[PDB]
Amino acid sequence: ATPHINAEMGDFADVVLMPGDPLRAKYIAETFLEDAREVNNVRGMLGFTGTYKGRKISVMGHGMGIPSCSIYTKELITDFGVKKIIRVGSCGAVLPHVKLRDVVIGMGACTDSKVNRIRFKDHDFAAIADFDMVRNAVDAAKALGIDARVGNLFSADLFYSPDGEMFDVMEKYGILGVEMEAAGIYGVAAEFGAKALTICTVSDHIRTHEQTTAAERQTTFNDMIKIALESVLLGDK
Amino acid sequence: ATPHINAEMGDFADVVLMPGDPLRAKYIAETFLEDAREVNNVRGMLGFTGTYKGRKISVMGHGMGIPSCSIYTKELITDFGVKKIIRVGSCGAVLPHVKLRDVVIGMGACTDSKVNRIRFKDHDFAAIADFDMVRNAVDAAKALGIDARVGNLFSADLFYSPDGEMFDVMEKYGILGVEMEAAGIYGVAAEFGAKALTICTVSDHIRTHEQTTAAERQTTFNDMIKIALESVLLGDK
Amino acid sequence: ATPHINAEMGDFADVVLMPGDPLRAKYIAETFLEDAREVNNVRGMLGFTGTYKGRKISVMGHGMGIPSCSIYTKELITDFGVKKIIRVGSCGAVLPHVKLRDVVIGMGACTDSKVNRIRFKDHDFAAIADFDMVRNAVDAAKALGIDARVGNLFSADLFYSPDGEMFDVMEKYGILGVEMEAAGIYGVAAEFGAKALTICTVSDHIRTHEQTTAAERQTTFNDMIKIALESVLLGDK
Amino acid sequence: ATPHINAEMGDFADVVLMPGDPLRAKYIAETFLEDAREVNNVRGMLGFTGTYKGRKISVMGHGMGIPSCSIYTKELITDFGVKKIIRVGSCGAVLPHVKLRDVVIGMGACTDSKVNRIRFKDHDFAAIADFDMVRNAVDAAKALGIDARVGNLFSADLFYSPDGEMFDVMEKYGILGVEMEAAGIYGVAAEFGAKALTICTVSDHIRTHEQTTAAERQTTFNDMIKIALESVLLGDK
Amino acid sequence: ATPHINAEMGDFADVVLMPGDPLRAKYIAETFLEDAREVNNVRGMLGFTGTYKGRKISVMGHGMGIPSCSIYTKELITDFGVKKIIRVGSCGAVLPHVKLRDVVIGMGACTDSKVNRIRFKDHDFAAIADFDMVRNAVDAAKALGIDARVGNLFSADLFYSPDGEMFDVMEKYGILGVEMEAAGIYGVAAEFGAKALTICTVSDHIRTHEQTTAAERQTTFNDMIKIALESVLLGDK
Amino acid sequence: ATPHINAEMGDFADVVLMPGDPLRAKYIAETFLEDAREVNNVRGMLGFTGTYKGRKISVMGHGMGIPSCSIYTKELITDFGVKKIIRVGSCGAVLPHVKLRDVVIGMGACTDSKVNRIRFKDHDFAAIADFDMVRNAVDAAKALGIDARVGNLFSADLFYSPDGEMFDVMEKYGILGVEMEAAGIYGVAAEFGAKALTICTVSDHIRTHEQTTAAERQTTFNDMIKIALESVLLGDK
Ligand SMILES: O=c1[nH]cnc2c1ncn2[C@@H]1O[C@H](CO)[C@@H](O)[C@H]1O
Ligand SMILES: O=c1[nH]cnc2c1ncn2[C@@H]1O[C@H](CO)[C@@H](O)[C@H]1O
Ligand SMILES: O=c1[nH]cnc2c1ncn2[C@@H]1O[C@H](CO)[C@@H](O)[C@H]1O
Ligand SMILES: O=c1[nH]cnc2c1ncn2[C@@H]1O[C@H](CO)[C@@H](O)[C@H]1O
Ligand SMILES: O=c1[nH]cnc2c1ncn2[C@@H]1O[C@H](CO)[C@@H](O)[C@H]1O
Ligand SMILES: O=c1[nH]cnc2c1ncn2[C@@H]1O[C@H](CO)[C@@H](O)[C@H]1O
Repeated sequence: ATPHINAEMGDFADVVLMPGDPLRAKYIAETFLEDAREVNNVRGMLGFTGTYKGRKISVMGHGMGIPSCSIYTKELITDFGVKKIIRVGSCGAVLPHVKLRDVVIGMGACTDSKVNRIRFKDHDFAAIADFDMVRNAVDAAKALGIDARVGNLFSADLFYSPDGEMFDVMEKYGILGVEMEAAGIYGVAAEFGAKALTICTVSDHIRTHEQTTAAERQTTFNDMIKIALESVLLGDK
Repeated sequence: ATPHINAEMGDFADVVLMPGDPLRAKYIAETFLEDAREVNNVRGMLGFTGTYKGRKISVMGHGMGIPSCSIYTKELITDFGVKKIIRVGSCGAVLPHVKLRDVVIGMGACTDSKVNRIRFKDHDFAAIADFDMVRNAVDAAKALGIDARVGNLFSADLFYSPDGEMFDVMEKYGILGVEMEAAGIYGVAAEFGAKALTICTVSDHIRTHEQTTAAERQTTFNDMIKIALESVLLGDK
Repeated sequence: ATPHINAEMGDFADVVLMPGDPLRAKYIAETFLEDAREVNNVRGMLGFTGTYKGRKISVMGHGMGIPSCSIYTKELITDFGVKKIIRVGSCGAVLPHVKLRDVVIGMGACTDSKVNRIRFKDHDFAAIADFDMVRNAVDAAKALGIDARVGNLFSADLFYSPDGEMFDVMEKYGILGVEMEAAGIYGVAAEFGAKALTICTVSDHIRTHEQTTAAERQTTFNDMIKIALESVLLGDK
Repeated sequence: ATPHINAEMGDFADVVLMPGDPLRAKYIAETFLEDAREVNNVRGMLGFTGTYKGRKISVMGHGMGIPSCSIYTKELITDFGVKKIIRVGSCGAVLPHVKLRDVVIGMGACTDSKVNRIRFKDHDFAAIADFDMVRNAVDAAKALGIDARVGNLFSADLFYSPDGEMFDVMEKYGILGVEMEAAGIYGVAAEFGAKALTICTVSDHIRTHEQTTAAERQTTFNDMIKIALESVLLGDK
Repeated sequence: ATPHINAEMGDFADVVLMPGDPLRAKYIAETFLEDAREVNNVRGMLGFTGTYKGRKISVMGHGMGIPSCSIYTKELITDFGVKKIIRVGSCGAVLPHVKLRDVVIGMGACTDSKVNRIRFKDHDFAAIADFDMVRNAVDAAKALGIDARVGNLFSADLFYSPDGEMFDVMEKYGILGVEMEAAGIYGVAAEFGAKALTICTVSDHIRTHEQTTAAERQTTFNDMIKIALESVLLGDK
Repeated sequence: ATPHINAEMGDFADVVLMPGDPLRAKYIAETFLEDAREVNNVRGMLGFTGTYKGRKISVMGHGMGIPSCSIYTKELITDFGVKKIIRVGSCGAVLPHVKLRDVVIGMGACTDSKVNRIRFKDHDFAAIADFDMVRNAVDAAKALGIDARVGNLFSADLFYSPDGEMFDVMEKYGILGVEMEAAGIYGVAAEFGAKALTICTVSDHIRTHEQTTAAERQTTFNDMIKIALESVLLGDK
């Protein structure tokens, strides 16, 4: 057991899906996993392990922010033998051509956090996803008739930033979505030699936004999880 | 309702106690509050509002890390009229004379995060607590026969830092405890003109540690909450 | 003696008051101390020692700026056994709700200097005063019928800043006054294990360039000094 | 023409391969392109245009370092309508599991340069390649019986670094190769809306200073070029 | 032979003139040197050695950018016994009172590059030329009746800067010319123990946008060269 | 009259010598100036005006540290018509081949202060002296038979640095003397449009730990002064 995960080696699959909202974890276990069993409850961060098409898979939330998700991904990798981490969340878009409910894959993750500089002697570390995981997600989405956009994400430390001009800079450089964990997970994966990928759905447009229905949201959410799970099987082949 | 708090103005008291672990929120409501009612459940971050000696009080967790707690404290202050935020958590000590279970009050909070530099044009912002709240907590602790140590805390972005030499630097400068939110809350309070204070109990010694019993832990925890609640009443006088 | 102080162990009290102006120190010794004697004059930085209500006390100027005052405070602490340092100076107001002849107590000090980053491995070090000294001053002021403000000061390296944008920034985050050394003094206090406190009277206000000595300004300056002297008495108890 | 390229719109193809050595560009045009013609010679930076399997293609050197290559790529994109840039060079290995005559594809590029921070408001910008170009190269290499590595490259400003500590840091975080311009090229691609990719063969290995041209090294260099050329063909489809 | 220079100790003189353009080195060899032989052409970076007034002199291009010239100057200093390096390049003017074709002597060089911060523990290293060398150039210029301003140059990493506002900051602080190597050459001279000086010809104006043409280039460029060669002779005496 | 100088336009000459020590200014006035009158003593910062070889000259202390001298040099330049400022101070040696009492001419000044970064958009501003002024000082010195090295000085913010390793970095890069004002005076001269030069007397050795005494101080300090005063006369001719 670790400080935040009361479990033992073997309890988690070597692949873990991680949503931000802790509540989505049991939903994924009930909706997509077979023979699921609870493997964690510390701090209410519910963890599960079951199978998908025979493949062993685990799901557990990471909390909002780089610091929070850095704790969980690190422990999973160093103490539970986890080899692949797939974050499945949501993000806000700054590009006009990026629409609500679009599925985005973060091959890279920009950030305003200082965690990677602290790791990389104050130089620029390109926090990137595992290439094969990226291509797997892309191929899985096409199979499900969904066109995923691949590019850069931006991991913000402040959901409510004091300076809104940064959003224009993000748009100018092609940022596909604004979220809060990707850069942290990518840093952890590199530090402890594991693989990671972040998949997000556009939940809002940080500017001229619109609206979606609850039915629309679950459909998109279930689409993202399907893509993630099928990408794992592709990776296995 | 805000993006992370599904409630309306008036649902929260003007004073909110905030533990890290979301599970501690309902414990405080059941153990210390009268006529408590649920006011939030978004993302499982349970919020409550009741009274203590007739005083209206709310309790809700903030999650681990500066980014997470920055979201909640900001929304509470700008949308629910909250005026005082008291974080009640735990920390690790680097000073030999600081013992397990000691109660520490963070008048100031050092950090390796970039949030305040982003706010203060890349200069040094002294993230500090409200002075009166500090003195109230100190006076409340003495009344309960507890001697609280007042000083600097250090808010780490990485619970598992790559460089352990920073701990010697922290010890050398008198850091009383290592936690992960204080500097963020202090920054938020200053940005939106509210008051904040962080009270922590030493749960471990980042070096030569020992052990505590579960009974010892709850006693200390209940002591900290008592100090926090009584400090509020003192502040009211 | 030291390279900047031509005196010997014993010549100073374990408590030292420090104005920036060497002439202000002579004025203070002359006005409030009994049996005063000059104990230093190197570079014209007059230091005196005498007693206040039978309590042995010293007063010495520290020049302008962090580089200057950090040299003197460091030497007093490591070579003359000084335990407490109380800077008594003036500051410029940035907040509109703060007017001239107002006593400010610096519980914390922000800065644009790099000295504390050089000390704290490029991270954010919260330069704070000693809690007890702050409380003693608050209580002494109250006993004198004075309502002092306790908050953040801003220590600038450039009295003549090349960019006035920072004043709006300071005001936004509640800085009470702008001076030039509190952050440096708090930094050496932490580095060499001593205690310090900065008390200031508002000399001028950026919110309308106005500052003109008078009987009431001089009355307020003397009140600050009485607060400093009376606060050490409370501490002795 | 531009200040560094004495040619006209049309002289270059919408795809440009770029080695660092001007002489390597002449070698490439001569070896793989049909109907090749020199379209630039300013400052000796030879650029050529011809066709590969009937596909119009260009190849031009970009000199050493981010400052140099960023001038050329920028001019090609904004003044010659160039859409894709593929840097074909050499890199030094830092990982032991990576040996000479190894094809590396830079999905991302870390750097110690300040150019991207200057662009991204002092924050972390993840300098990444175009996903499609990466995939096309991976697939072309596979069709040639070559197993290319896809990961992070490190772009250094100093070929002769004043501190060898960074190599251990790079190795720790999995950097595949050390070169001098990939991060700069990815930055201009993002700034001016074009697509780029860096492919490298491992010239030497810091893990034992060894690098000696030979028939098998030259064979591997040609394979890289074939991968570059064949990858653009796949993209065209 | 070094990694980028195919020559042997003795092929270069103890003094070397360096324009960024290889073709300009060739022109200097043919127009000012007697019995000039080619001693290097790796990567097309032409180097020559001959005599001037019976004095052995070398001339070799160094390419564009700090990373490029850092390589060449380092190899010359450590493997070919070169003691003095004189950069003879072009630059852009920011000040209105600096006309095209004017000669500037870089006593100092500001920069936006990080190379010197990496050498100087992230502090401010004033990249300055060798005093005697500067003095020789000023006298040599007077002896030729040519005008030459002595001051600061600014070595930029991006010829196409995304921040035009900085040109206002340069102008404000009296920057004479904008080029791309000086600060790097001075850093190398200091790191490896040699002496350097940069002389520049204002080839354009950042503001007005005038680009060198006519026969103004020849005479003006030949004036820069006459100063360099002659300043060397004065140095010998 | 300015905030820190109680004088009127005309009381100071267009040239001003400035030691950090006020008492040393007094000594210069009495020992080298004819008909020397006191024109300021605010905060004890003694200023004097008299003649040397019939030339009107002023001399005033500036205190220790960049923040202190920045105030005085600025006020002199903008409110008293001062055109040239010559700092005549002491410094510590880092190089073994620099003996006590040696004279150093600061052509450039490195620093660990942030003042120039604040002026230069966080980039590298090479703080350099005025060429002519440096040249005048070198000739004046030769005319007196006194030795004087011309080079870089390092302006430190902390006389008691917590980082001794940096002394190795200074030595490595040829730093001639460690003092505390040069880089600030040069920044001010450039910001407000005046000319400056810093001449120093090696009063100690960071390494060996020797402190100025005997009659070595007098003659050596008088040699520094003779150079400054005389360099001025050469400047006039
Ligand atoms: O617009 C957005 N900005 C920043 N983070 C967002 C946004 N939309 C979704 N998230 C993601 O949701 C949580 C915060 O509500 C974070 O976990 C973040 O990854
Ligand atoms: O030793 C410690 N280091 C860092 N944070 C700690 C420590 N002990 C308690 N916390 C606190 O507990 C959570 C992390 O487990 C964070 O919320 C932090 O504030
Ligand atoms: O407006 C102000 N800005 C900065 N420092 C000030 C101001 N007013 C008073 N001081 C204080 O007075 C001296 C400078 O005159 C400095 O010692 C500083 O602490
Ligand atoms: O070990 C290496 N370190 C840095 N750059 C290298 C290395 N090996 C090849 N290059 C690449 O070759 C040129 C320099 O010779 C640069 O263009 C760089 O990209
Ligand atoms: O306006 C200018 N900005 C930046 N560098 C310049 C400018 N003019 C000449 N150079 C110089 O010429 C090459 C680039 O063409 C670089 O070597 C640089 O030193
Ligand atoms: O070793 C030294 N380190 C730093 N400053 C020095 C040293 N020696 C002389 N000064 C100079 O003297 C004053 C401080 O005593 C400062 O004004 C500084 O410029």
